[PDB]
Amino acid sequence: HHHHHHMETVLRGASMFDEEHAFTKTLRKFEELVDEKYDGDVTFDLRLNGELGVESDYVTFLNQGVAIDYTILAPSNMAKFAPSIPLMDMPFLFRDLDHWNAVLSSDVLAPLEDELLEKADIKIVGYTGGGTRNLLSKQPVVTFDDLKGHKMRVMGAPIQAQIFQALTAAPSAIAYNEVYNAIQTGVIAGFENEAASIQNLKFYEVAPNLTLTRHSITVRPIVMSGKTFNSLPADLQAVVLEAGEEAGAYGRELESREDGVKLQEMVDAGQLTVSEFENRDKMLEMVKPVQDAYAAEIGASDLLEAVR
Ligand SMILES: O=C(O)[C@H]1O[C@H](O)[C@@H](O)[C@@H](O)[C@@H]1O
Repeated sequence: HHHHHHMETVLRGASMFDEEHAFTKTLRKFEELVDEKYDGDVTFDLRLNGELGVESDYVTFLNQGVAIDYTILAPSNMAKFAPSIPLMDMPFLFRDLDHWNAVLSSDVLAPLEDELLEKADIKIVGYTGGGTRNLLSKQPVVTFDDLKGHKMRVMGAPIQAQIFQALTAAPSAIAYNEVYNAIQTGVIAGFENEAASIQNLKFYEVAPNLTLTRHSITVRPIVMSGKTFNSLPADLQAVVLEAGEEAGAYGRELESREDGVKLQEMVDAGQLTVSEFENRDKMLEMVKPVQDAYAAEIGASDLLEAVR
């Protein structure tokens, strides 16, 4: 029971997935690298399989500085604590992987890291992600006629609902751990997610029809509570930032390389049917007003123009 005051220091992590998912692997890499790098003693306790809840729970735990010390979070699950951060990977922000990589290779997102630390007391220590989010539905959704009134779950950040509303869908901010039942029960017709998570949590079992809208390439900060990070000795702080940066690089190389491979695994196994969306690129014009308005409201117009 007896730990070092800021014998050993124990850092508690959370993941929604098992050991086979890129986020869990990224967190294990983080732990490995801190151990390699730190001339000192630290113990990591990673609680997997959503034992400690979902991201919407984790973010409040980190803001409070209790329960868990580190995890990975989607920007669009952080909006209640930092209204600007969902800009980081909002729908249709990135053109392709090359664009996404150019961003993560800079420090252009810095203003958003700063807001998260200031407003939410959550420290970004690296960036993983690299999955491509597509529509996943009970029945095929392949035209704008199909999309009109399409009931779908979105993450809670306002920008998510605003985007899909502009595409004429009917979004619903339903908890991630309630999606499978909500589809199975017909409350909604589908949701949207990347390959790795669809496969790992078996969402194809209730929603076997995937539409290649390719509307998000994920940016997934590796995060530590500000309360924990700021308490750590100065040398361990610096190690955590180095390990986080390297773990993020590892995780996003991993997920981005495996995304298409996993779509193919699910097709080959008869689990998914994959279809293109007719006139998909019309989507880009339709969502531009919503993107611009959001950026303007949070005073991030210049940040968005740079990214584009
Ligand atoms: O849609 C979601 O809530 C989740 O989807 C996927 O599991 C991941 O991108 C995760 O970071 C998100 O929180």
